[PDB]
Amino acid sequence: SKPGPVQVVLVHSFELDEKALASILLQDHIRDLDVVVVSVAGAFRKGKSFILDFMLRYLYSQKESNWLGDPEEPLTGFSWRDPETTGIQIWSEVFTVEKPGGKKVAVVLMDTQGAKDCATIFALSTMTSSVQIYNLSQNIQEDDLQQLQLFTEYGRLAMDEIFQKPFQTLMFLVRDWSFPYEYSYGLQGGMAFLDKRLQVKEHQHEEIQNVRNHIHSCFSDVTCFLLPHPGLQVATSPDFDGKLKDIAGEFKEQLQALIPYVLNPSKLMEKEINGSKVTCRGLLEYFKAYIKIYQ
Amino acid sequence: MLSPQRVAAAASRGADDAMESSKPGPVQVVLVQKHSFELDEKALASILLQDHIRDLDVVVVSVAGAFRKGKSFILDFMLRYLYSQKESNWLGDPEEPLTGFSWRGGPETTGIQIWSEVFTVEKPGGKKVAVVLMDTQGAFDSQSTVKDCATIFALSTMTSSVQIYNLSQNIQEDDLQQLQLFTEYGRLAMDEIFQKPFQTLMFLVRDWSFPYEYSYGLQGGMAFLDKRLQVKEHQHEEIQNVRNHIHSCFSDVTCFLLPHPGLQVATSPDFDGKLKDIAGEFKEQLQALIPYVLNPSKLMEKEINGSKVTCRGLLEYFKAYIKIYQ
Ligand SMILES: Nc1nc2c(ncn2[C@@H]2O[C@H](COP(=O)(O)OP(=O)(O)O)[C@@H](O)[C@H]2O)c(=O)[nH]1
Ligand SMILES: Nc1nc2c(ncn2[C@@H]2O[C@H](COP(=O)(O)OP(=O)(O)O)[C@@H](O)[C@H]2O)c(=O)[nH]1
Ligand SMILES: [Mg+2]
Ligand SMILES: [Mg+2]
Repeated sequence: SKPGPVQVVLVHSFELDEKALASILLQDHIRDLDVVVVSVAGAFRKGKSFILDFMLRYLYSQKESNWLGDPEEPLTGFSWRDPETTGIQIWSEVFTVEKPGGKKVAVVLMDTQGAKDCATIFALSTMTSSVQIYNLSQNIQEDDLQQLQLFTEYGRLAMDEIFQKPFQTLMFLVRDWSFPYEYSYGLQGGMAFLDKRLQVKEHQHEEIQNVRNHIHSCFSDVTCFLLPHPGLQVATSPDFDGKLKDIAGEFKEQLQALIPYVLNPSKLMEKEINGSKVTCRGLLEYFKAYIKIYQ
Repeated sequence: MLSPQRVAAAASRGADDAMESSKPGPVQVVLVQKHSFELDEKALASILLQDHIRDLDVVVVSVAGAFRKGKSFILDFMLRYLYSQKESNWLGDPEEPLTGFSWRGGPETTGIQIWSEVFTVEKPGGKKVAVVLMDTQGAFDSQSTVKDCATIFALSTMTSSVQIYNLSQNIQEDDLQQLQLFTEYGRLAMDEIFQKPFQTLMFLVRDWSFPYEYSYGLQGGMAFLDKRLQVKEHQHEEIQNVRNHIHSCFSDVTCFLLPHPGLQVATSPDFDGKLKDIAGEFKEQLQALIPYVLNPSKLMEKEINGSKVTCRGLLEYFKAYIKIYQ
């Protein structure tokens, strides 16, 4: 029937729903296209599906030729959201997007959720993503970094040899950033904040004293975006169904920076593994091969 | 020789700057830096030994927690209530800036601050007591800056009628582990013969975002507290017995779930917008919270070793307790 999220890895053990994954990734019109994988990952109830909903609105507006909407319009769209399932979900619709110059690529949206058996699934989405958007609340804590270090090392260990770096882009997405008078919302404030915050954390906690070097050894690019609070109506509703105008002004403004920064055709980076670009079919094969290693 | 009238005038401007420079504000009474703990006895005695309050039994309301969690904001509303009670809607009028004596106007300092003005309130039945407001602040982020935050947190717990443990959004394992530590460090100095070491503990949870799970306020906080504790015990063995530990140190444990105050408060370093610019539900819940702590029938005299303590006795405990941690 309608598009929606598909449970592809489910969590004490884990399983790949290969038939569910393959029915998405093996469709005739995207099967041999190079795939761009955008992955949002983090703990339960941190607003991952809300941000994925705006990614979809951008993708569907681009597909159907202001993507955010009129203020008076309810958010009225296919939405990503017990939701307390540990595992990986992928959007059932793969988007075909033409890059400048004419190359058409497939765009997959991925959601990784968990609270450690979750090391496997965070590793898997890291290994299979063009951009891993690590979704944190308010600040970057020692435990956020300890976990990040663990699942990136765990993913790197399932990849036998690495002539380059194992992963591509890491983005720290900091939600409900409350100190724009110290670091401005968005990318440049986020960059200045990340490096200072990592330096402070490394010096406070010997368990992550090399996390900066480790992260940089793992990822070819590391960025950070400071996102404003979305307003009390979004924050206190189990399932926000209000209108665009009921979302805080600055959140919407920063959405207009963040979302195209990730999804504009000229920002889409094809997934690479072993120094070669990966098709949708190849993605399916890698999910199968990695799942086998972790089992 | 200056004129008589000019002499009294110059003395008059002298007493004008005297009152202005000593206007009611926060007083740093216990300070840390570098480690080691210093107690400004002269400053503390000037507060607690004022003639009219020296021998009254004392009610000590303490707000405690990590930096930048809105402790001084909540203290400012407590002051508004107490100044209202003193000589007279205590919250203010909607179109007016939040005005009054403020706390953050008078800091990354680790230690304890006490409001310089002691309030005398008449309880139901006519007993007048002294009310002291205390602000306790420090980081427990790292391995360093954790021994010293335990000490000052123990100190304000030992000396308070109610310890308002001010936490953001939820009760986390690290909040419970530090609580366990500083109530342990404070327990030792108590003799524990006639009474539990401490009186009331209140988990004040700020920016509660789940009223459809547990309602804002006291009844929601109590339904939330016990079930939250059982979870954290099961997950981190270091606090596996924290609920029994809490109930052995305190004679009362409560929890209050407080709304978010609005984006204007949240993103301004020192909010000076209008009362109307504070979230409506926040103000509603404040009208429950602040009287629940400060209404005359709720003021609990400080008790140590089975006996009610006076302001002057409170000074002597601070001087004695501080030497123990040395
Ligand atoms: N404070 C805050 N709440 C949000 C944000 N985004 C979504 N929410 C709310 O937080 C709750 C959890 O959101 P959800 O998207 O389901 O989180 P997920 O479990 O990570 O997918 C819902 O009530 C959302 O309305 C945000 O940026 N900040
Ligand atoms: N999100 C949120 N912010 C608050 C709250 N109360 C105060 N603030 C803001 O948080 C920041 C720190 O508040 P402050 O009272 O100085 O924190 P303190 O260091 O614990 O005294 C200020 O910008 C306040 O305006 C609250 O309940 N929730
Ligand atoms: Mg989700
Ligand atoms: Mg303070």
